[PDB]
Amino acid sequence: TRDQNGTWEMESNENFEGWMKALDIDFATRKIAVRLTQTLVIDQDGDNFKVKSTSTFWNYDVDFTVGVEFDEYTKSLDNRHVKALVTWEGDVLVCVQKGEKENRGWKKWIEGDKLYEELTCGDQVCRQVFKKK
Ligand SMILES: *C/C=C(\C)c1ccc(-c2ccc(N(C)C)s2)cc1
Repeated sequence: TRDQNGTWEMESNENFEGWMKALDIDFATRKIAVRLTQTLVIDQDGDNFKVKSTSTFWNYDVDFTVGVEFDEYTKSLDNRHVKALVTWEGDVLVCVQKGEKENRGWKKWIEGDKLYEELTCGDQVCRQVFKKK
């Protein structure tokens, strides 16, 4: 299924610190952030998405249309400019963020009642699993 609508509550988080380190996020932010449970809110209508990543420590929102490239500032994550594009590879939603960092982006897919996510940067991969609330 390509339907990722929902409020998604984290159940598993692996190598989140490695991904943050690959983005050069400062020590203090990384050490706090690695401890925290996350929520992902996805509002999807056709090709149009609004996505929110939240914890007690951050609230990062992005809107995009599948297949439409967009320039973005990564704001309170790492304050970089990238050229972003979200597409479907089968039923995997794939974001590539072109810019200073190689292999930068994310992937999301549904396995049952769960959303699986990869966050990638450089040679680091963070793997997460969320349950639908
Ligand atoms: C589909 C997933 C998206 C668009 C996403 C996931 C995770 C984040 C963030 C993780 C840490 C953040 N800070 C601001 C510390 S954001 C953003 C976007």
